[PDB]
Amino acid sequence: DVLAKELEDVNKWGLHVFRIAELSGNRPLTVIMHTIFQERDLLKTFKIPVDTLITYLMTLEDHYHADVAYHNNIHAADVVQSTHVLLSTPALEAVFTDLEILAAIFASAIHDVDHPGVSNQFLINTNSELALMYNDSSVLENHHLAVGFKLLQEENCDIFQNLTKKQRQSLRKMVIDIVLATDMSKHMNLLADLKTMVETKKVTSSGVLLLDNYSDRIQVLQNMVHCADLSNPTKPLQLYRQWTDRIMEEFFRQGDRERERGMEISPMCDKHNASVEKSQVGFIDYIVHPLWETWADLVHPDAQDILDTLEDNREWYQSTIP
Ligand SMILES: Oc1ccc2cc(-c3ccc(OC(F)F)c(OCC4CC4)c3)oc2c1
Ligand SMILES: [Mg+2]
Ligand SMILES: [Zn+2]
Repeated sequence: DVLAKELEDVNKWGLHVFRIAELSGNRPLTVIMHTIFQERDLLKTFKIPVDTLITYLMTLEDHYHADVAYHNNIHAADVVQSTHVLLSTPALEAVFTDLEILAAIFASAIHDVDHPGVSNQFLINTNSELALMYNDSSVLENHHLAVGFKLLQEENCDIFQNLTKKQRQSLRKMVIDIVLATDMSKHMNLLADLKTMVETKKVTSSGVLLLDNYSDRIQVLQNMVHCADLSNPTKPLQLYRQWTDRIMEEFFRQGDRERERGMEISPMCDKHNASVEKSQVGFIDYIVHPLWETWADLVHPDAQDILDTLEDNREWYQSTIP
C-alpha cells in the first residue's frame, strides 16, 4: 500500500523514483513499467499476457548492473516514467498510434541495458570487445538494443507475441531508430534537426502537432526519449542532486581506471580536479537547457513548468560557486 500509494504519482514529473526503487525491492523498472502499461491499457490493446510482461520486465531489469552508480535499473525506470509523462503532453494528444507509444516506452526501458558504467570513448580507447564488435560506432547503444531484443526470446518473455508480423517489423525499426539516437555523440545533430522542425512546425484545427510522415514522427520520438534521458536537471532539486551524486561517482571510477592505465583522464572524471557545481552549470548551459528550451518550443506552453525548474536548479547550482 505504501508502494502502491507512491505509484499513484506515475503521471507526474518528479515521481519519487528512489523511494519506489526501495519500496519495490530494487524493482523500480518492473513496477513502473507494469503500472504504465496498465494505465495506458497496453496489455489489452496488444494482447500482452500479464505473466509474460512481468517475466520479461524482471529479466530485463536483471541485466542492468546493480553495482553501477548511475546507469542502472533506477535510471531506466526514471527514463521510462519521464517518457510516459512527455507522451501525455496536450500538444501531442491523439498524435501517436498505440504502436508508436509502445515503441517509445519499450525503447526507454531497454535504452541502457547491460551498461558497464563506462563511456563509448573509454570502450574505444581500451580496445574493448564491445568496440571491436561494433566498429567504434554507437558501441553501447547497439549493444543495449541487441540485449533488449535478445531477452524477448527467453522463456515466456516475448511480450510482442500477439502483434501482427507487420506490427513487429515496424515496432522493431522504431525502437532501433530511437535508441541509436540516445548516443550522446549525436546530440548536436539531433538538436539542430529539432530546431529546424520547431521553426517550420504545423498544427491542426484542434491545436495539436501535425506529423504526417515517418521521418517527422520518429524524429519527435527520438528527441522525446533523448529529453527524458537528459531530464535529471529538470527534476525537483532533491531528485536532481542524487542523480548528480550518482553520475559523478560513476565518472570518478572511470577516471580512476584511466589513471591506473596511464591514459589522459576524461573531462570531469578526475576526482582530484573536479568542480562538481561548475560542471553542472556548464552541463545545463551547453546541453540540457538548449535541448529543453527547444522541446518546450515544440510543445509550447505545455513544458513551461519543467523549464522553470531547470532554470531554478541552474540558479541554485550557480549560487554555490561564489
Ligand atoms: O557519454 C555520456 C552518455 C550519457 C551520459 C549521461 C550523462 C549525464 C547525466 C547526468 C548528469 O548530471 C546530473 F544531471 F546527474 C551529467 O552531468 C555530469 C557532467 C559533469 C557535468 C551527465 O553524461 C553522459 C555521458
Ligand atoms: Mg545511453
Ligand atoms: Zn541513459
